[PDB]
Amino acid sequence: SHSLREWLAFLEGKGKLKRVRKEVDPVFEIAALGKQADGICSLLFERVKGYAVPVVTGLAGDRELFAAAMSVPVEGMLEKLAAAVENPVPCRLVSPDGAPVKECIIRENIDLLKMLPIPTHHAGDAGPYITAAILIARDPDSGVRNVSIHRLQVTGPDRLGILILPRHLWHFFGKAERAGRPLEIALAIGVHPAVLLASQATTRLGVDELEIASALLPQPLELVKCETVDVEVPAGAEIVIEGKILPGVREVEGPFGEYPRYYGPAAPRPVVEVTAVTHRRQPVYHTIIPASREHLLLGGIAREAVLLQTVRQNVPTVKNVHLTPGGSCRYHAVISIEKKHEGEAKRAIDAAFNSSSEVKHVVVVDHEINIFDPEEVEWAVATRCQPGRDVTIFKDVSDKMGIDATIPLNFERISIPGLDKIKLADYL
Amino acid sequence: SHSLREWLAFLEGKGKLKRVRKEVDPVFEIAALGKQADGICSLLFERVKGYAVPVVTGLAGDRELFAAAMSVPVEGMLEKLAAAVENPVPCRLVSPDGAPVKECIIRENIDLLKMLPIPTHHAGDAGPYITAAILIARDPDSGVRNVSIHRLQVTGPDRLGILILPRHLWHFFGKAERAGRPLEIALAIGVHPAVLLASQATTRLGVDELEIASALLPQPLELVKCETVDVEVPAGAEIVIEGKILPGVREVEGPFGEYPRYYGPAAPRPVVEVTAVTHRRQPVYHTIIPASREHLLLGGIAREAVLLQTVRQNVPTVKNVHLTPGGSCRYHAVISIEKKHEGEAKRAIDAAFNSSSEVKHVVVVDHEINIFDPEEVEWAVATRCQPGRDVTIFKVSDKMGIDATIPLNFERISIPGLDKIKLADYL
Ligand SMILES: Cc1cc2c3c(c1C)C(C)(C)CC=[N+]3c1c([nH]c(=O)[nH]c1=O)N2C[C@H](O)[C@H](O)[C@H](O)COP(=O)(O)O
Ligand SMILES: Cc1cc2c3c(c1C)C(C)(C)CC=[N+]3c1c([nH]c(=O)[nH]c1=O)N2C[C@H](O)[C@H](O)[C@H](O)COP(=O)(O)O
Ligand SMILES: [Ca+2]
Ligand SMILES: [Ca+2]
Ligand SMILES: [K+]
Ligand SMILES: [K+]
Ligand SMILES: [Mn+2]
Ligand SMILES: [Mn+2]
Repeated sequence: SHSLREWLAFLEGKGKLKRVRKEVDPVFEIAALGKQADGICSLLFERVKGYAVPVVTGLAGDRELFAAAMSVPVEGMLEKLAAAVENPVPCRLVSPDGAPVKECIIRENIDLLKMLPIPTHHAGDAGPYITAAILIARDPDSGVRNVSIHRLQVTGPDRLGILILPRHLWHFFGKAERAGRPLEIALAIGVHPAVLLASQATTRLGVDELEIASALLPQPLELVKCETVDVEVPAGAEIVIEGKILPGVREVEGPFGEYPRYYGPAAPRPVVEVTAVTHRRQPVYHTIIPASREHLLLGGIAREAVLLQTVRQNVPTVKNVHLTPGGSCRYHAVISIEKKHEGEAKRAIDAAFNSSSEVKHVVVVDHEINIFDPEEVEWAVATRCQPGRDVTIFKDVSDKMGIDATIPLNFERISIPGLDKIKLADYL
Repeated sequence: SHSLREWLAFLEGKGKLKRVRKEVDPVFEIAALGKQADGICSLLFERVKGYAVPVVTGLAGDRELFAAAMSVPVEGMLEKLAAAVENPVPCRLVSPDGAPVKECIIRENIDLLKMLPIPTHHAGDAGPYITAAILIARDPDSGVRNVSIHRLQVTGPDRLGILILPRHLWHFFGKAERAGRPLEIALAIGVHPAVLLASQATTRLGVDELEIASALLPQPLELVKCETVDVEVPAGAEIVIEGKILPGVREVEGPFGEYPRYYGPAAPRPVVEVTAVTHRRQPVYHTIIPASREHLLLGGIAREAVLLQTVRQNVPTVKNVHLTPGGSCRYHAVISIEKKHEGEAKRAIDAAFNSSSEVKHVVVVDHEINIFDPEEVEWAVATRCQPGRDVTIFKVSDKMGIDATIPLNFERISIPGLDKIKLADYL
């Protein structure tokens, strides 16, 4: 119930899952074929050289599918996401007996690369990477639960290197290693997209992203206890890897192809020792190809929800916001307003820059411009921006720019009568 | 030989011409159906309500077809066009006997709307407009020949309103009206796309765009004398309308749906009296739908050729230029350079702004960015522009330059085998 498998069923019946029955190499070929499907359809690789386990990529690659994953029309997606962040819903603990992720359990002679078709994605990558695992951990002093997604380099049979940015997991790990103790974690792979989307919520220090996922789903998310660590994982996941981040240890992780289409450099980083693996009988392995639409939209939609709220606080006339793919759904923002007073553009711009330190470039347009169409936003810039009046620059870590491409308060688009009414097919 | 009719044959055998056998109204419906084919294929309307004459639109709607019209691959289009501008080739004057455009000649009781299926394109338009006529005229003092395309409002049986922007024809007409004389002109409709493309060259004051067209074609363009005016027109055109712009007369022309997807406002403007119409037996009438890909690329390609040359003068490391469709193939420029020294971005920007008054926004990127892909240019701006260092603003329109090149002293991620492996062969 609201598992990856049901999501794959939903995609199949919509003709947005295609299978690939011919054998593929997990080294580069999965990523290469996945890139050609980016944004059009999900691919299920039924034969991966060296493995009985299939690989799925591109579960959702456009805003219509993420809206479907949340049971909303596109129009309501951002508000539904912000409502889930504001009002989390408890998860239900469930028995391990009959939980699909407990069907097979491995505690000895663990070899991750032997069990799982973990791909190698881009040319410069140090080796195979796990890119779609939600990482569940608890604060070792306050006990609160956090979920985030981290790249994990497969460095041995039972060892992973992990990039941890200075956010919540880092805070937890900091506390474990001041006490000289490991931090217990669980990794879950093959979950519903709503759960992945929930793992990208940026919140204050103590809100459990699994509870956010619970609010987005039709029923509460069902959890089960791990075998070897005191952590909870989604009962319906495909695969769970249990382990611990080792105190003090630093090993070289990287380099790795990342979201902005550049390499993340190699450096000494924490290490996870894996103490168990559990999975469904005949699991599906999910990978996210870095810088794909799936990768960009996961974080993007979450950042857009926050951006809409921040901008709406200061500019109640805001109709919509979009973090463009060109900007890695992060650096570039387009904001539509139903403008009433001159001065609204500047306020929307100032608000976008407080949404996150990442936003670098902001364009503001009138409500009738479709901000999801780059050609129409460019047209609005071309015809409605006078740069001496309409451009502000922030100099001083990143420079930033704001562009007011709204019509001044005191421009009708040309059209052809009959164009909705008449179809070229009926005349040929 | 290198007529509109041969061009339509070339499009048919490439599956890029579709015929429309059902009757269509020239008022709005041609434009509406044409807009749905914009950029996919040319349409020949075989039955236009009220007329024996068919209408063709969208002769070329992409850079591949304009390259074919010039007998070049896309990669060489801009250089081939600039070479033709630099080295024009004389036209051949030819006898009126046997010239196809002389087959039928009308000198009396001329009613343009009765003879020709002249469309009404957009809702706000003042009436039917001729949008694909090349206008040939000579300087009444220096005698040099010019070609340009002007919208012509059909205002009576033998009368047209004309928008003339302050460029070469304006200069000529200025001189005719200080002498109190009309300016004799000819309008040709239904020509090969190379000729239309040549009419959009922006040159210094005395180079004959018909000679540019001659250089682009496989053999020199054949011209013939007009019946009632001292002007030359293409022998192979479908239709020629002869006449004169009247000295002093000003009548309201407009409004009209234009290139940037806004209405051009109504105002008092010059007027053409028509003194004759000649055509092929059973002519085809060509219309250009305003703001279509055909409209935008005709002007765009010509402005890109000139822009590449101007920028190359000061920045020999320039690889390519693109005027984006977002900017109406006019306002927004993307310039790729193989950068050697810091400072090349600023020089490319400063040169683009002197190329033409119209360019408003310039982005400079490294040679490996595909400048025809807006998402990849945006990505370059997102990752390689620091606006405190990389944005210059010039203060009629303000202008902005963006340097989105890598600073000199950033590898793009990639997947081995991606050219070699095809999704269709695996599913
Ligand atoms: C969706 C997604 C998010 C990644 C991510 C990727 C994906 C697909 C990759 C797997 C393909 C590779 C890089 N990732 C990392 C990352 N954060 C981090 O600290 N280390 C990472 O390696 N991020 C961002 C991180 O998951 C989010 O910013 C979290 O919301 C942080 O959560 P928190 O606020 O609870 O700490
Ligand atoms: C291709 C094209 C070019 C038009 C044009 C259109 C087309 C389809 C229209 C017909 C559909 C609507 C508006 N047009 C006009 C126009 N120039 C002008 O002075 N008045 C106009 O009405 N332009 C631009 C003009 O033809 C070019 O700038 C010439 O190169 C100017 O030539 P010149 O340098 O010899 O003066
Ligand atoms: Ca503005
Ligand atoms: Ca730069
Ligand atoms: K999170
Ligand atoms: K011209
Ligand atoms: Mn958190
Ligand atoms: Mn000229």
